[PDB]
Amino acid sequence: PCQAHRTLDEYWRSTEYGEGYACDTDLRGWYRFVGQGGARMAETCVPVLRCNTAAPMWLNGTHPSSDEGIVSRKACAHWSGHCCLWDASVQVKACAGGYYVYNLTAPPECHLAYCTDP
Amino acid sequence: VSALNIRVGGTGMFTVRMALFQTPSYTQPYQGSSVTLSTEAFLYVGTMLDGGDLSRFALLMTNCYATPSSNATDPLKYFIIQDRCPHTRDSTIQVVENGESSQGRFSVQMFRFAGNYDLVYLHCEVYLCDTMNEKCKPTCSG
Amino acid sequence: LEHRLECGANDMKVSLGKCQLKSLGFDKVFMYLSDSRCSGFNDRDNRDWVSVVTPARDGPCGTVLTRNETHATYSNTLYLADEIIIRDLNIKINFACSYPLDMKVSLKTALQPMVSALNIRVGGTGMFTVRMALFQTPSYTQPYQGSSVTLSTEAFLYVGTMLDGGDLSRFALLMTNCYATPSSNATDPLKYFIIQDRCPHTRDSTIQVVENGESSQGRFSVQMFRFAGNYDLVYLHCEVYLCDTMNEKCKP
Amino acid sequence: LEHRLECGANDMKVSLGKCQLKSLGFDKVFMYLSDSRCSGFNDRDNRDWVSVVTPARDGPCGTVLTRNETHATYSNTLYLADEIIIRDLNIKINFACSYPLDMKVSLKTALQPMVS
Ligand SMILES: *[C@@H]1O[C@H](CO)[C@@H](O[C@@H]2O[C@H](CO)[C@@H](O[C@@H]3O[C@H](CO)[C@@H](O)[C@H](O[C@H]4O[C@H](CO)[C@@H](O)[C@H](O)[C@@H]4O)[C@@H]3O)[C@H](O)[C@H]2NC(C)=O)[C@H](O)[C@H]1NC(C)=O
Ligand SMILES: *[C@@H]1O[C@H](CO)[C@@H](O[C@@H]2O[C@H](CO)[C@@H](O[C@@H]3O[C@H](CO)[C@@H](O)[C@H](O[C@H]4O[C@H](CO)[C@@H](O)[C@H](O)[C@@H]4O)[C@@H]3O)[C@H](O)[C@H]2NC(C)=O)[C@H](O)[C@H]1NC(C)=O
Ligand SMILES: *[C@@H]1O[C@H](CO)[C@@H](O[C@@H]2O[C@H](CO)[C@@H](O)[C@H](O)[C@H]2NC(C)=O)[C@H](O)[C@H]1NC(C)=O
Ligand SMILES: *[C@@H]1O[C@H](CO)[C@@H](O[C@@H]2O[C@H](CO)[C@@H](O)[C@H](O)[C@H]2NC(C)=O)[C@H](O)[C@H]1NC(C)=O
Ligand SMILES: *[C@@H]1O[C@H](CO)[C@@H](O[C@@H]2O[C@H](CO)[C@@H](O)[C@H](O)[C@H]2NC(C)=O)[C@H](O)[C@H]1NC(C)=O
Ligand SMILES: *[C@@H]1O[C@H](CO)[C@@H](O)[C@H](O)[C@H]1NC(C)=O
Repeated sequence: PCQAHRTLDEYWRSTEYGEGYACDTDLRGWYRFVGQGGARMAETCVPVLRCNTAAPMWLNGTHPSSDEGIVSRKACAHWSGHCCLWDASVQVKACAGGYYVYNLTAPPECHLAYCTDP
Repeated sequence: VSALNIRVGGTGMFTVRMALFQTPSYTQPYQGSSVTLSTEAFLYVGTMLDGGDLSRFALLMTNCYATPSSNATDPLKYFIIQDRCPHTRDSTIQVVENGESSQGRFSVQMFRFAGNYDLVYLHCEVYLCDTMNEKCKPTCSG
Repeated sequence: LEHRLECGANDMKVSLGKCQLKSLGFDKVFMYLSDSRCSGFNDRDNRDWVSVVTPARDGPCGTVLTRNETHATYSNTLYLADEIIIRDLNIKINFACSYPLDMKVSLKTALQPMVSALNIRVGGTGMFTVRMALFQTPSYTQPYQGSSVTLSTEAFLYVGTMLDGGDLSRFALLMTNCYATPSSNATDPLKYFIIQDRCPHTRDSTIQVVENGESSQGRFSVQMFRFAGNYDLVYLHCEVYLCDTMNEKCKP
Repeated sequence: LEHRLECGANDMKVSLGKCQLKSLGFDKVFMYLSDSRCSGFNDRDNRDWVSVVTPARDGPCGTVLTRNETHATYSNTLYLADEIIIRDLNIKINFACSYPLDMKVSLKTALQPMVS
């Protein structure tokens, strides 16, 4: 968990990036978002065509604070005008310190990717 | 001592590839067959060289273009890279390394051909150069 | 003797079949390249074969690079011997194969853009040109230019209609019904129909029709007549219809 | 904008004022039919007009034909661009004019018989 994870230093994942086509089907494991992109995922459904993707996704609900353990959340995906139209399963865990980890699964259909709010 | 000389010959093709990169800074390749973009999106493509003798040979793009079909000799061409230099009349065109090393990359804002065309293909033509025999860096100005 | 050289991307392989080298007199094959350490080995692709492998570089095993404007040639020399020391006759296979320096590469993925579009719709209408003509000679081969034509009742009367408009291949000029009226206007009450309801009015035997509704032009022949009363003017008219030559037929 | 379309007896043409499109922002225009070989050209009758000419038939330059029981229509799409590549504001002028199937004809010559 907090010690066994792969970092992602990507500055194009922020909710400010123009538009891309990247889709994350090879994302496997627990990740620690690091860099100018941000440390935590999106908390509200970000508008369409952002995060270097056509249909970005977001973590629905609120992040768990310190000392919460393993939590189950369902990362919704905004597309076509109906926020959270496809669903993916994520497992967030807080960490000792100012950072998080996520169980990043593959979205059901490609041209979906996660964001990080700066 | 007398010698007998048998002379034989042959021909071979180096291997040069093209790939579409899913991210800026050209990090991961694309494993799809058709990609749907918006015209406001940038395009991040590049060429590799797997043939061999990368020490003496530097990959370099003499000319690259786009055609609305798979056919590469199509009369309709938009020269993305014209005569070893990136297009200057289009501001959204930039190259990173052309002839510097064994891999060349460039980026172009996506377009769509005017008329009854709904697809855009890409084709370059590569000219390998010797790193030490001659000077390969293309530096052009208006 | 058979030679097979595969000048691959980075491997230059020279091979000689041992099944023939045995019969050639070499009971044990020594396969030295220009560098004595690039000794040959055994492989089996189509049969038991001996071969050497030299990387396609500048001097990994003695290869020498010769550069031309359009090609790069990699030169080397083989060496054969039935033992370590030769006295009878040296054997050298001066093998070399060149690569090109001008290639073409194509992106293998179709790339489809999307963009917002606006569609302004503009309409209109035109008219197919159909002109009616008078023939004063048989076989329908000579038109009449004058405005006024005076001809006896007994003599026949030949009238032709021809479609001048485009798309002649797709459209055949049908002739719904013709009539003759003693006035320029087509609204006149008393009329003399020549062809009634797509087929000729046959109550008068002096009427005959040729090539009606089959080509771009139709025609008919009808005897001259005098309207009852003090009507010395006969202005005949007709209206035509167009058929789709494949969906239906215009033969009545 | 302005689009004058005259549906002639044999062929149809769509014309656009050069001054109007120059003011609209197109220095040089590319008029493309359903097939790009019907590129627009220049012709002047009362002002500068850039125009396209298409035969009024089924297929000579992509003109679709769909005839119903009473009229027959010849529909072709038009494309306009200030360059070879469109990058924003793709423009399509969907033009079509229909011809009637029922027409009236009459001789222009006065006839005069006589009976003894
Ligand atoms: C720079 O160097 C390149 C690489 O060598 C060179 O290309 C060579 O051109 C020569 C001249 O034509 C070719 O020489 C061969 O010589 C004999 C006849 O003299 C034949 O073996 C060849 O003809 C055959 O060519 C084909 C076989 O590959 C077949 O069509 C057929 O069998 C012909 O008979 C040929 O003439 C030599 O083969 C090529 N090298 C290749 C093709 O790899 C180039 O010309 C040089 N440029 C200069 C000097 O400006
Ligand atoms: C067979 O197909 C033909 C050709 O498509 C069709 O004739 C069309 O009829 C419709 C319905 O009347 C017309 O549609 C137009 O639609 C809008 C309004 O909805 C207007 O542009 C038109 O009204 C105009 O009418 C006059 C035209 O100048 C003017 O008074 C004025 O501009 C009005 O706005 C019109 O309603 C269409 O234009 C015609 N096509 C013509 C006239 O060429 C026909 O009805 C079909 N027959 C069938 C289905 O049985
Ligand atoms: C995130 O957490 C889950 C739950 O611990 C990990 O394992 C999955 O557990 C469910 C429930 O039994 C299984 O159905 C899944 O098959 C498990 N996943 C795999 C890949 O086997 C899950 O792996 C974690 N995800 C990441 C991306 O690390
Ligand atoms: C690629 O495009 C050309 C042009 O459309 C195709 O047709 C050839 O056109 C050239 C002139 O451009 C003629 O000289 C040739 O005779 C045409 N035929 C051939 C077979 O070359 C050409 O066929 C297309 N190639 C492929 C592989 O589809
Ligand atoms: C052509 O002339 C006639 C005769 O003056 C005009 O009026 C028609 O007259 C006939 C015979 O009485 C009637 O059957 C028609 O109904 C009349 N048509 C009308 C009133 O519209 C006729 O209008 C003239 N036609 C034209 C096109 O001018
Ligand atoms: C995810 O959380 C959002 C934000 O409160 C909520 O609207 C949505 O219903 C949640 N998703 C599901 C599947 O309940």
